[PDB]
Amino acid sequence: HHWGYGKHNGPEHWHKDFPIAKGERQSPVDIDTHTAKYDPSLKPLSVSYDQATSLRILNNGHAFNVEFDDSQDKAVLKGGPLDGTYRLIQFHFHWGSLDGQGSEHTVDKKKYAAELHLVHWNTKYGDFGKAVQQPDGLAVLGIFLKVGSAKPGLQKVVDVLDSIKTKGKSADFTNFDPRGLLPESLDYWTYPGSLTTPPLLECVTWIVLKEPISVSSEQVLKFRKLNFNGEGEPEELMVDNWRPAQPLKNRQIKASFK
Ligand SMILES: COc1ccc(CCNC(=O)c2ccc(S(N)(=O)=O)cc2)cc1OC
Ligand SMILES: [Zn+2]
Repeated sequence: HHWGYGKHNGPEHWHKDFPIAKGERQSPVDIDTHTAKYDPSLKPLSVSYDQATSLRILNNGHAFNVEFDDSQDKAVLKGGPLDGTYRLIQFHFHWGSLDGQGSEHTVDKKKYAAELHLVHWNTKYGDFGKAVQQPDGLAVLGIFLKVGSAKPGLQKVVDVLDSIKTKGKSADFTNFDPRGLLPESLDYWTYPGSLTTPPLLECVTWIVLKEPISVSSEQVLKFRKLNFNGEGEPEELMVDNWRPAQPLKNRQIKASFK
């Protein structure tokens, strides 16, 4: 009886094995754009992905991860709310069964079709495993997806998904450039939060871009053909792999833009 997104194992059940699910800085949250405040203390955000080295794509039974070589400083996030350097380790998405849902964060209660998470760890802690024992261990750059025009830079991901249909399947995935998944603007909201999947660890500085990227209907339809189950198990489409918004509690969401 593993955690998942179903009626008997989904987000309303996670707190039994992971009591931090009801903690003080859980993610995602609704971003009330009317209560978020511009923060002039925020430094310019620097997304430096030109030397990224992707390695592999993996269906882990809850999403698919594009993994990077993080053995050296190569693809890093710094600036904004962050102190020091955060190295990219993987990206993944959350998405819906229908175009009107799928994102984890919401913007004035609006759900997007999907949400991209670029996951980074603070190099002052040496390894990802040590980083997830720290309140400032991780930084996740979140990008909303809406359905409209295709995102050309996403197609190479779309086209490998047939090789990782089921849980535990991986494939080589070298030379993928995550710069092709960014929007034009780096305007963002930031707040302190958590992983949005078990173990729900409260280690994350969230940086959520305001401008969504557009993907085509056909691209997100291919996401929805993935499976949560393993090969030769009953087929459960990998859809609606999002956690709903959690209580903001004693947090303030800051805006990078006036
Ligand atoms: C060996 O030590 C660990 C290794 C990994 C983890 C956490 C695994 N989960 C994630 O890395 C992760 C989960 C959700 C996100 S999200 N959806 O918030 O971007 C990002 C990363 C926890 C660990 O320590 C228990
Ligand atoms: Zn995620």
